[PDB]
Amino acid sequence: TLPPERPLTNLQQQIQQLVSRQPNLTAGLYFFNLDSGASLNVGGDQVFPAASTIKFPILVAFFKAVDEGRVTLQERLTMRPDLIAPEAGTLQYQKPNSQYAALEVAELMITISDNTATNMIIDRLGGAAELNQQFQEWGLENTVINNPLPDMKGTNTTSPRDLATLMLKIGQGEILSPRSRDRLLDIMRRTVTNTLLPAGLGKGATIAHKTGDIGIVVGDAGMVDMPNGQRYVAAMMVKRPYNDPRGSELIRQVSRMVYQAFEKL
Ligand SMILES: *C(=O)[C@@H](NC(=O)Cc1ccccc1)[C@@H]1N[C@@H](C(=O)O)C(C)(C)S1
Repeated sequence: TLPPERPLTNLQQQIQQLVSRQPNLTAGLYFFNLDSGASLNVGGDQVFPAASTIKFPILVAFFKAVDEGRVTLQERLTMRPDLIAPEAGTLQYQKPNSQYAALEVAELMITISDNTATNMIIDRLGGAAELNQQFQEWGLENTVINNPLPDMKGTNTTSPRDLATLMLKIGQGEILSPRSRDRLLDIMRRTVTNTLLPAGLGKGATIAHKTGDIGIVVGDAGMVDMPNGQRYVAAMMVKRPYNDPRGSELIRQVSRMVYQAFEKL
């Protein structure tokens, strides 16, 4: 049974003052404590370019198909010329029309944010329209795939609240089977990009999450277990001038602020 949302007004005001004083940054964030109900929403409902954070919803859709016998973990996926994308990933250096186990592809999509792997999954699951429908079914309202990855131009959309609320659902054991849930959380704890939200956590805390960076937007979303027994979900997105370190630093500062507040409470 999940407590009622209970906004920490004072922490929320502090965070609001911190984001608003940064010229040329536009930030949105949502945190929810599963034990206390403590919430923070500073622009958490606003729509952002998703960047790679969209790979987290695609992962859930993947495992949904597995659960429903529509995809198998071991079946061979083809890296067709038309699925090959630049930027992050290792699959792009392999021979065109070589093949990979579906689970290997799904893992690469998340752990190293492989854009080729991602377009292979989007294709395997029936395309952008099909996935968009699924996202709406889960209550994601502004989570929308418009173009293939890496989508440098920022056309694919989501919201901090969408990303956190899906993770809350998964955390509480909704949508996916037990086995698929536990696989997804394992995968999400082995990403190589841990410089945003995890950088604000204290010693011994763990986090399942997924980052995104297209230069003009940086973000991160997932779920934190604190050594005191507490759990919360977290999502933050920042619009910035191209590669501005201040955008990434802001995410660390807000992560730190929230983590420390929950230790006190
Ligand atoms: C998703 O946003 C992806 N971004 C890109 O491919 C563009 C890019 C930007 C900077 C360096 C390399 C590639 C992938 N996800 C982000 C992320 O998870 O933060 C990466 C930087 C890993 S690439």
